[PDB]
Amino acid sequence: VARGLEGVLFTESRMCYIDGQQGKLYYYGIPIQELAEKSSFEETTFLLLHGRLPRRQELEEFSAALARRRALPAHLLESFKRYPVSAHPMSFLRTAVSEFGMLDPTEGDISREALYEKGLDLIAKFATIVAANKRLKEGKEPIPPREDLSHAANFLYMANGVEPSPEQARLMDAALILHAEHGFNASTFTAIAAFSTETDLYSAITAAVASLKGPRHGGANEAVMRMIQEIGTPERAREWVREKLAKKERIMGMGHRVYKAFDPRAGVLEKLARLVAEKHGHSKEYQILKIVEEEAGKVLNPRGIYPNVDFYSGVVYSDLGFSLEFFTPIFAVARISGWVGHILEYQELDNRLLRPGAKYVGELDVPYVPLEAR
Amino acid sequence: VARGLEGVLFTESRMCYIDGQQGKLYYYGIPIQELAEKSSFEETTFLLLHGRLPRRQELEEFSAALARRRALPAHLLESFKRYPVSAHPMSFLRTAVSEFGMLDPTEGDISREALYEKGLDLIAKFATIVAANKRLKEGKEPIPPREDLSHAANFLYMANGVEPSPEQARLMDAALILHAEHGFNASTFTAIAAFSTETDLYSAITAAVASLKGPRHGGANEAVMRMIQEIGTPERAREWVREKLAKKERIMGMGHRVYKAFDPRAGVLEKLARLVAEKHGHSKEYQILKIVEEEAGKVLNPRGIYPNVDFYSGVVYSDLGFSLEFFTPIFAVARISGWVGHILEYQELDNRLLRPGAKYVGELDVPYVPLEAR
Repeated sequence: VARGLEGVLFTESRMCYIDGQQGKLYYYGIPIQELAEKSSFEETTFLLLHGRLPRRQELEEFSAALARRRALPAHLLESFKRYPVSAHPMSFLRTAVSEFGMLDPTEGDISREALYEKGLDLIAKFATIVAANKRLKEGKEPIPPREDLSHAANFLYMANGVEPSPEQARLMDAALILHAEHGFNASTFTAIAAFSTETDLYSAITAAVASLKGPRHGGANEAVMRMIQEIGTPERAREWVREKLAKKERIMGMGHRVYKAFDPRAGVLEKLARLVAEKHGHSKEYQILKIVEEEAGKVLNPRGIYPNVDFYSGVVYSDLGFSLEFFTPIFAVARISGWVGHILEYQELDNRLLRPGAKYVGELDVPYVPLEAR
Repeated sequence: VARGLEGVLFTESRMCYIDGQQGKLYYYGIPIQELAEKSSFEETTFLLLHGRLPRRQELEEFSAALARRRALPAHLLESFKRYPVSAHPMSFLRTAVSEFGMLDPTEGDISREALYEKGLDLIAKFATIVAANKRLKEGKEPIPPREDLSHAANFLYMANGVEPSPEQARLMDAALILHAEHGFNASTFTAIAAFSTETDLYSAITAAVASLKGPRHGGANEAVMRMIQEIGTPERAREWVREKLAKKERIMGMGHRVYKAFDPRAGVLEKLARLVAEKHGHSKEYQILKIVEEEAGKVLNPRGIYPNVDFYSGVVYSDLGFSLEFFTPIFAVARISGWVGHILEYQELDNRLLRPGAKYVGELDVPYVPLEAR
């Protein structure tokens, strides 16, 4: 019995190479650090769906294609008015994707080309859905997308009601690129497991959202923000760290389960976060984070325990206007590209129905006892 | 690489024993034939959730508990008014479960007891959701549940607007018992894969519905009904069969991928279907089916190729008032009990995050080529 399917390889892939021991992460062979620094969510999405970087003309048309698809149908925006505002944002997203599928006249078409086109629609619309949820949570109206803005800049615009600075847009753009893909994690696997019966794309993506909503996957930066809230103020941060280390207690965001050395995604984000802080000001959360980074680093750096991407992303989203409950939704806004890419790849290279089993340890030949005899 | 996870055992279970070669199917050790003939959907559901048959008092209270939970909240019934009536019934169900979760004040509670209680709520409500969809497809209003009727009888009542005869109720009751559980098939596995991140029950069940919607799982009787429609009339059935056999072409519903001999679920259903036909009349579909059964049987029976449960269930549902597009939804109305039982069991016996992987066959050290150089 292969508990948790640990060590089990069930298919082949060309999408994501992960070497946790050496700190390497590639998207179709290209290092994530290069993409986060030089690419855009649109270009990286093209890479994840096509397997190669786009030529200039291809990128322009691709970005425009996504931009035109950002707006949600009026039918869905109307439904959002009654979606419980008190509900978990991931449940809002889960329902939105499912209901949206009902509006597709050819919802069940799963030809490669149909999956690709419906996929572009979902990639463009995810940011709009999440931003709408945020606006409604604030008692405000969702904001129509601005096609002149990039996917990342428009996401911030629709979420906050104001166009972000170039620095803020670049920070969010990098964050999305950094979380767009990560191999066969739980949500990507669930998407494939669902798609293996040849169900429609909305069904597979709804299953992915359902998986991602779980605390065991896609919620790492929540623990870091909870730590920051526990610290409360910058003035107590340094002392808090000392006490934690003295008690041999773990510091959230330090070290990683997969990346034994450096998390290849952390560096670019830390730098861009600094640039935003220097232009827009250092938030209370940012100040606390930097003190923890420095004080904890004095002891952890020599031990090879470095801050990972989750150590920075939560503060980044907070600084960009988002609350903790929207962290996983933002993760989904990025990961939808990886999910679509994985569905296209699985269909192309494997496409088999998944048929795992379980070792039977139950009983046999148990009698159907008459009701009165029990 | 274990393609399709074929032959891979990832956990242990006591719920369902399947011996396809010998035609055996047990629910917690009890033969399915016994349950289909002597049990009720309520009692079999108790068995699937508790691991044992209920005592008289337990069964009475359990059945009453489910009955009280059949009614859907007004908020959801209101939302149903705008759900696209043209949409796939499984997409309607997928969305209903997801939206319903948003109404649960403690949606994310996954303690064993919470999963059980929320599970009872979904088991009771699934029939109501599907019946509502059917009514709306007919331009009619959903019908409030009648707590005095059994789960199966009430399902027919809410779907057709009239209380079924004892024969019809017993037929549907048996059909539900027969499809309530079947080990680690695709939808049950997807439910577990999603739940492995400790996401909420609605998320896991929505993922299960997404999986079940696919044509590769839970749609076997559709092919049989399509065959019947192709035949058109009873007068052409016998000749149609001869031509098919002469061309060495397969007869839908004959033989089974798993059950090499008898499908242990077929016998009880065939008998109850006959009793309904004898009291309410033989439909065109039933007449065609019986002619196919007899004519094809002359050649297939000696070869050990017998009609399976899917050969009868489609006609059964049609005779009970349902269209082909509602066959899988009915399957879900029954399977929800197995899904909930599986989530409870997985949590109790394993509860591990699933972490399968893929063999990397992609490229490494691919350069991030400047835009103009592509």
